[PDB]
Amino acid sequence: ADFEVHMLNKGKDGAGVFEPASLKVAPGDTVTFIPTDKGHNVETIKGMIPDGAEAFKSKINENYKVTFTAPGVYGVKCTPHYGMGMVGVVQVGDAPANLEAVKGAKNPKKAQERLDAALAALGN
Ligand SMILES: [Cu+2]
Repeated sequence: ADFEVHMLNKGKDGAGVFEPASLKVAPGDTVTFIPTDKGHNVETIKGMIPDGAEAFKSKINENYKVTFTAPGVYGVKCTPHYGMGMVGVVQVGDAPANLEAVKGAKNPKKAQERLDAALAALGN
């Protein structure tokens, strides 16, 4: 299955948001990160990627597809706007084994607040 995540800032919190900021997918599912507003990208949050998964980083304003295979929770950020809290979570599969590791990862305060909420919005 494919999903879409829009990268927005006009009329939105901070310097921008991912919408949805929390997604539950299956191995092999693809998420397209869409530059609906300009100025954004998507990148792996170091410390919030399962083993078995590669990191990624898109270009600013790139329409960017990521295929998620390894089970677990993935934290993602917008590179320039990470400090301002532009982050999201993608969960691959049920019962993510790396949940405790990712809950303990360090992030800027505004990012951490949104990640904590996003993890709880996946029913974790
Ligand atoms: Cu951004």
